[PDB]
Amino acid sequence: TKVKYPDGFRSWYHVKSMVIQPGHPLENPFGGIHHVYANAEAIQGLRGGNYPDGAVLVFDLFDYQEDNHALVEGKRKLIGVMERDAKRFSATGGWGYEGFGEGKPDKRLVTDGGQGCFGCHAAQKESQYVFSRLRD
Amino acid sequence: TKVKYPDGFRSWYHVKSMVIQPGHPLENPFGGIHHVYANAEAIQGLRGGNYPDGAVLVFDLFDYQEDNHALVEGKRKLIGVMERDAKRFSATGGWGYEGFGEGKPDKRLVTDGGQGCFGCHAAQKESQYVFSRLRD
Ligand code: HEC
Ligand code: HEC
Ligand SMILES: [Zn+2]
Ligand SMILES: [Zn+2]
Repeated sequence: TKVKYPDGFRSWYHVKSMVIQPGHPLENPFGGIHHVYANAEAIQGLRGGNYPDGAVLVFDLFDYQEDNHALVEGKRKLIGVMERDAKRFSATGGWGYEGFGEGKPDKRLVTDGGQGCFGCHAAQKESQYVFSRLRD
Repeated sequence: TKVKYPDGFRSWYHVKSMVIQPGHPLENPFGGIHHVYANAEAIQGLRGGNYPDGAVLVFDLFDYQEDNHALVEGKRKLIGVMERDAKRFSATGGWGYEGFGEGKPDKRLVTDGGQGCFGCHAAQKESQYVFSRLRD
């Protein structure tokens, strides 16, 4: 019961983006420009429906470079993945959590069954462990 | 001929993003966090093919707020649109250029037939006048 690498995630629905800069509490390890993506099943859940099993959310994290009052996307640091399965991932609230170093399928990062990821996302119990909100 | 409003662009392919902060040359009016989206026809040109008629690129521009060293997306300021049609938009190199204030269909920003946008995009004549490049 590993989380699947979310192949083709780059062509999913772009939910939102955020920049975390030096100084911010999450600078380590979430510093950079991040983009959130969702497959069709996650949109149902994001829209106010419930999350079908098979819903995947992706946090895509880039380093950035300062270029004359512009922040420009550099190298991918990692992707974080949440994969909905109420039964398979019941231990961390129905979502499996995984990280892939630099987005690579072979650089699995999570060593504790997702407990560490889950400890922070649990703050969002009432929105089903998802921080991002859909926007227009 | 008017550039058509690109309905549904938000569910298109996310090409890339960039932040333009106060002091950048493009600050006025392109300051903020922007995301580039491309329809299926535009992806063909991005991938090295010719841009077919009906290709559409969108520049989606948000204001942002700086909050404890995070940049957080606020309100949409505008979208910029490029619509491909070699015949109808030959005057501006085969792309029609339009701005929609706040992303609303009824707030057209361009008043000079697109020559102002074309004047700068012509620098990238070699790339069919598109600055953005597909990244992974
Ligand atoms: C707090 C200390 C966190 C830890 C540890 C982890 N995550 Fe997280 N995550 C956090 C915030 C504040 C957000 C919202 C970001 C935004 O732009 O709003 C997120 C987001 C995600 C997402 C996108 C879906 C969502 O919940 O908004 C995914 C797919 C995600 N996170 C996965 C993830 C994994 C796999 C983690 C451990 C390796 C992990 N997160 C840790 C806060 C925190
Ligand atoms: C230089 C002074 C510019 C003027 C005037 C206009 N644009 Fe532009 N545009 C510019 C750059 C450097 C970029 C790339 C930004 C990035 O993230 O790399 C853009 C981008 C676009 C896009 C996205 C597709 C692409 O070419 O990368 C669109 C749809 C776009 N611009 C439209 C547009 C319109 C409608 C303009 C006049 C209202 C316009 N642009 C002006 C540089 C400049
Ligand atoms: Zn900083
Ligand atoms: Zn300066």
